[PDB]
Amino acid sequence: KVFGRCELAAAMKRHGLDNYRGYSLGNWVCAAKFESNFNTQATNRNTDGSTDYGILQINSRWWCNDGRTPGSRNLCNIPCSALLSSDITASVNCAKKIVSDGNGMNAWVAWRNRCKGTDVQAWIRGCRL
Ligand SMILES: [Cl-]
Ligand SMILES: [Co+2]
Repeated sequence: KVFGRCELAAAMKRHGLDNYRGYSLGNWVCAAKFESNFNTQATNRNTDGSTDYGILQINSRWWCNDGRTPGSRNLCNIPCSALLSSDITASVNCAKKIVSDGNGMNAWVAWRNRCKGTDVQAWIRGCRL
């Protein structure tokens, strides 16, 4: 599923991401935009052999099991394919573990490089939340 911006913002709010660990909703929408272009089916292979999955490009080295990443820790205890669902629940639940791990949203390189320090409120402007 390719979400609309406001549609995604609303789904994220319902799943409790607004101000989760102090990160306002716009941060999460901005991260999803640049990681996946709001497409739940996005996959991208990394240089280390791991793969990133779904709307928030969650990695198979640490977070989910794709059966082809040796030494994967699967800390979200899920198959990576679960993260490609039109239902974002699994992605959101795993993202909450990731942002809690100590580096906050810096765990998402796209967020650090393209969202951090910008007017992220723009990402939810106009939306009926
Ligand atoms: Cl933080
Ligand atoms: Co990535």
